[PDB]
Amino acid sequence: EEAPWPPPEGAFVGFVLSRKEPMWADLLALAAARGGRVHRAPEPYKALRDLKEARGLLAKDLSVLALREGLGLPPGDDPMLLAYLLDPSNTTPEGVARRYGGEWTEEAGERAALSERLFANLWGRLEGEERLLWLYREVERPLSAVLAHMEATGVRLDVAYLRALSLEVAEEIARLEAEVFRLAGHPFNLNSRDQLERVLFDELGLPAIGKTEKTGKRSTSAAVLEALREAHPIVEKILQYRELTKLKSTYIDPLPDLIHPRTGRLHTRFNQTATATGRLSSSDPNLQNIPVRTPLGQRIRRAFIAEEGWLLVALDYSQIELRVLAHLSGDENLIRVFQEGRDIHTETASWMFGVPRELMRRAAKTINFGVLYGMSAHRLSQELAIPYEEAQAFIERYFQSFPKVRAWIEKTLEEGRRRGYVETLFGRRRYVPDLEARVKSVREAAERMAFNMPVQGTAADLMKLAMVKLFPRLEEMGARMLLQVHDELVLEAPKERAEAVARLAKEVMEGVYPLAVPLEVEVGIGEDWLSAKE
DNA sequence: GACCACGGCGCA
DNA sequence: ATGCGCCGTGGTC
Ligand SMILES: Nc1ncnc2c1ncn2[C@H]1CC[C@@H](COP(=O)(O)OP(=O)(O)OP(=O)(O)O)O1
Ligand SMILES: [Mg+2]
Ligand code: NA
Ligand code: NA
Ligand code: NA
Ligand code: NA
Repeated sequence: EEAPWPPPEGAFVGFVLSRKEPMWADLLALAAARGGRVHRAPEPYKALRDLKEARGLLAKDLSVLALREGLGLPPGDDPMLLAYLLDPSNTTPEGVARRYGGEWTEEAGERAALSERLFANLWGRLEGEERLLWLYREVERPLSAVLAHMEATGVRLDVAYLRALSLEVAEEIARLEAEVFRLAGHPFNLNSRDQLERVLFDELGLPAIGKTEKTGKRSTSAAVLEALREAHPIVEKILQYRELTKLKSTYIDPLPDLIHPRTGRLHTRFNQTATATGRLSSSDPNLQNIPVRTPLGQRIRRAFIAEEGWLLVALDYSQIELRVLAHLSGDENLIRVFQEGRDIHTETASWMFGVPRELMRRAAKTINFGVLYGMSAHRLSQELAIPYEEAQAFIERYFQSFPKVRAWIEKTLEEGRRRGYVETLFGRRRYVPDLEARVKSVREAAERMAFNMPVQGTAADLMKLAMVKLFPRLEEMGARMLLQVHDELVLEAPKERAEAVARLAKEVMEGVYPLAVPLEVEVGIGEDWLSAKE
């Protein structure tokens, strides 16, 4: 079925890259398949100009590359998106191909023919599934195009700043290390958890708290060291060393080396079919886990800056998962809190009775989260420095204040056992087979994954939809969408329009989809990521 | 050179 | 006793 290039319109494209990252890859081959007929392009780059849309497996990748080359080529249909909506465990072409009667190879033609077959088989599986079809048409397909532009745009990084920070951090690392060696009486590789384990529990007299999952080594995790804070002066220094070496090795050092030559900016990949809940993920580099919670983290956030003459706009959905929970469960007390414009964490702790709003909120905050994950009392203790007794109680009072949440959890599990899957507000599905496992530990783990999904997944849907609606508006205002961090959006705007952009973006996000409770958005504007988050 | 399992930890 | 992706160590091929 070999015909000369070019191919008819609407043909499924197949491409081969020298590496997985579209912004860094050489385009090795380009082929298209239509009516079982395969066309292979003599010169991939030149041939790119003939396409008016990228339709096929991993379409966003080819689109990102086209944008890199100055071509306005939009991603279209992608069988990966259909498969992922059918079952979120469909995360790769290799896995998908197998499951649905194909073979993911390394040739552009075969890949183009794989795309065709796969789209047929998957689309047919989606007839009658009108809610998934809605997700595909109204969210995932348009979203892929938005993500393609975010990836091609990238974000500006202050390299000189990071270079200087690295040298300072290094100095502090050496001092902590030297001190650790002093307390240990001898040098050793502090980055080796095995060597550290012997030092702490064999050479020093320190008690071993917990063991590691796979190999049963005496754990040296932060949880363990924290609980060992005042059993010996050395552990305190090890925690500081760990924080500093984590951020230096993971962010401070690698990021400056990843700046693209043409753009002078940092380009991440927004993976659209990689999670079980419907969230995006970010990789190569991951810009969804840039530090922020510690002073040194905040200093790292400062490295992310606006282009000169522009500003960063950062928008954050307040407590979106709790709000989704209020809607899903219908809990009146919970809904009331939000509709009255109250702050749940300050309200939730108010039910340490006798205080409308005086007491630490980070406890009520720790609790609310613990509810989302199925956290047990024993965990609240370590995560609150509170005796096991006062933890188990804190949890019971919660389900008294918010009864319908428990009812919703129970109902979600029961339905999940029935149908074999649970679903988001919009109908996104996750299959959770182990709900009927006969080992309690396995069964209950499955239950936590099961009831968390509708909460995490609805919040993901709301944000995705918000991005879809917001993107066209930004273009008209001459603004850029840069990053998404699950419940946050980071935009780039010309200094003069930043304020106007902030108003608009905020409103679009808050109105994305009216629920039983309002969606509130914190918005900030600044020269860098740190100052943009108020 | 590439890849692996593990423990560990950054963010939502 | 939620969801990700990346790091160094210790290791194979
Ligand atoms: N330590 C932690 N453990 C688990 N999940 C966490 C977490 N920190 C954040 N998350 C996830 C779970 C939900 C989300 C919470 O985001 P915020 O941290 O900003 O807390 P918010 O609800 O906004 O309270 P406010 O900011 O008003 O004090 O991030
Ligand atoms: Mg917040
Ligand atoms: Na499955
Ligand atoms: Na990509
Ligand atoms: Na997955
Ligand atoms: Na990688």
